[PDB]
This record gives sequence, structure tokens and C-alpha cells, in this order.
Amino acid sequence: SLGAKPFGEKKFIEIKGRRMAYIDEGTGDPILFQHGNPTSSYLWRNIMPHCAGLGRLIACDLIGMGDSDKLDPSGPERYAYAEHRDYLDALWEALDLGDRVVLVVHDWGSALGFDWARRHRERVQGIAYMEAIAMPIEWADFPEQDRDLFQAFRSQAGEELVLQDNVFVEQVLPGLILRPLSEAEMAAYREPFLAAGEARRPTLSWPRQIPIAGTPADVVAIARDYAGWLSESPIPKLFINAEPGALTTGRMRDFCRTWPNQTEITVAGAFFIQEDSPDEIGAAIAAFVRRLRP
Ligand SMILES: [K+]
Repeated sequence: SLGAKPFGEKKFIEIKGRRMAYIDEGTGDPILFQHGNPTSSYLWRNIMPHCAGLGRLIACDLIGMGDSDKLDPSGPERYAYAEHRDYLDALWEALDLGDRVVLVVHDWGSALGFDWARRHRERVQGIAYMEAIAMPIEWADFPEQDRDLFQAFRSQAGEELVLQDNVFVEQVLPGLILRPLSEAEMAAYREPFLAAGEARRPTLSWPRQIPIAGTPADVVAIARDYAGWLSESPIPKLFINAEPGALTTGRMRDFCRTWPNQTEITVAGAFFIQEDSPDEIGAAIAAFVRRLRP
């Protein structure tokens, strides 16, 4: 069902000197749900109940996001992919996940999770993904009506748009969900970013990390490495496809459709599809996990 209540209360672990927040419920092998930009563990609140009793249900808040600590001092060089990965790799190590891990990933959670899966492939039981950053892309892969905004985030204008106007929380997120979010849901998504200034830097650094036309070179190389690995890996995969979808003209989807040992389902939504079809997504993930854990 829908609803504004979080799935569980947050726990905290200290990572490299900062507190990271996460949800961890139940017993068994883990099902790891990883949000992206500009969301948090809250994104999964109506999906995780569908997996009750299938294992340990975990949803981490990326550093600087959700209820996780900010990285102070912050500025133009803070919250790159590589820094997020350092914090997330250490958090997932500290959670004692075992070697039968199911990943459920979305948006930048998929770039972090795909890379983690490549480096820890001997421990990964299955991968469910949606709105994946599956490979390096080009500006032509964005619908024409979206290009100006993402070019602006990656220009000097992005600082005013995000640090001052908070447009990723206030405009992009609700604009890429067909259902209008409630005031309570918007308050949950706004909370980590209430303060003008560097509190909002994670939501600007993320669009400045999308691997587009070869830039940034380090994320492009990371995505090339996990794209090649995923295209030949025998790990079970669940590709959740959205209709009508958003922010893509289809080339990445056609690449994902070449990946091995994969089941594809289609659900209704634009980009943050968890807010339009949580029951469809949750039921699909639960069926996938039940097949992996008979
Ligand atoms: K619910």
C-alpha cells in the first residue's frame, strides 16, 4: 500500500568518523535496498514490507543524505562518487552481510551497487535494478526536453539552482512522479536538505557525476567496468522497467536487455517509480527472492 510512514526507525553506525543511518529489519540473508539522488532509505518504505520474512531487509542512507551525517566542511569537491563509495563500502562491511546478498538498486544506488557487486561478486546472490546507470552515456540519451536542465546542473548555474533554490528536492523529484506527493512525503524528502547552502551539495554533486560524453573520466571508467562485467555475469538479475518512464530515450534499456540470466518486468511510473507502483515493485522483488531462496 501507499503511505507516508517510514518502514522502520533508524539505527546508526559510525563510519570513518561520521554517523551513518540505516534501516535493518528481520533475520536471514540480506536484501539491500539502495536509494539514489535526491532520495534516502525513505524511498523504499512501501516496498520493503512485501519482502517481510524473506530475509534481512536493509536500507542505508548515503553519506550527506537522509539521516546520515553531512561531510563538513563541504564545497565543490565534496560528495563525489568515489567518496560516497568509500563510506558505503565501509558501512556494508560493518553490517556483516554474509555471502548471499540480494541487491535492490536505483539511480545512483545502482552505480554504487553495481560496482560493489563487481568487486564482491563472490557474495552476490541476485541483483534487482531500476533507473539504472548501466553504462556511460551521451547527451543524446536524454530526451531533448531534459537536456537544458541537466546541462545547467553541470554548469555554474547549478549552484544557485541547488544550493539556493533546492530544485532537485522541490521540483525534479515531484516532477518525475505521476502521483502528487503529500505534504508529509515532501517533508520527509526535504528534511535532510532544509538548510540553504552545502547541506544540499549531495543533490548537486550527483548530476555532476553522471558519466556523459566521457566526463567525469573516473566515473566513466567505473561504469565501463561494471557494464562489461554485468553483460557477461551469470548472477540472476531482475530488470524493473517503467512505463512511460523518464529521462532516457532507450539506448541504455536496450543494453540492459542483453544482460544474462535476467527477468524483466514492467511497472507504471516515470522516474521515481517507487512512489507510483510500490506494490508492483515489491511483489516483483519478493517473487524474485523467493525463486533464489526456495
Ligand atoms: K504501506
